[PDB]
Amino acid sequence: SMQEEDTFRELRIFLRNVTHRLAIDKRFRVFTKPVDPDEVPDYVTVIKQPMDLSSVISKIDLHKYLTVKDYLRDIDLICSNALEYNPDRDPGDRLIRHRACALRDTAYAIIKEELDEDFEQLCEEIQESR
Ligand SMILES: CC(=O)c1csc(NC(=O)[C@H]2CNCCN2CCC2CCC(F)(F)CC2)n1
Repeated sequence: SMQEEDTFRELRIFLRNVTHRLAIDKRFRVFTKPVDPDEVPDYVTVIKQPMDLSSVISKIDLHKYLTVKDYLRDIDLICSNALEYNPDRDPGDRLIRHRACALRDTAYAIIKEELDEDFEQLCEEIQESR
């Protein structure tokens, strides 16, 4: 309905705002764009399902997220991909893992602080009725 398309538009506006706040944070620059095979050859062969914040923004604009949980699944994938690709004790690996955990925790804390829980439930219920 018109009331339902209004709800999904508000969700997209909200998810764009959260994603932008993540993307301008200097800690998360490694997560803002896809990994260049020129510069990281092993990546596209260790990580079967790439994800980054530019790809999240494109999915929002393609109406691919109908619930906050669907969005957080791709945030969780950015983080779990980073932990999986950087398992070593090397300080470079520990640094990326630290930032990956901070990206995940920051997204969750923004949602917990600023999203109404009745709003997420409305999104769920509209979606389960389709
Ligand atoms: C998207 C993703 O998960 C990803 C992309 S490259 C990668 N990690 C690396 O290539 C690790 C591998 N082991 C050796 C050290 N490397 C670089 C660490 C160094 C940390 C600071 C920095 F600013 F990030 C530059 C990179 N991970």
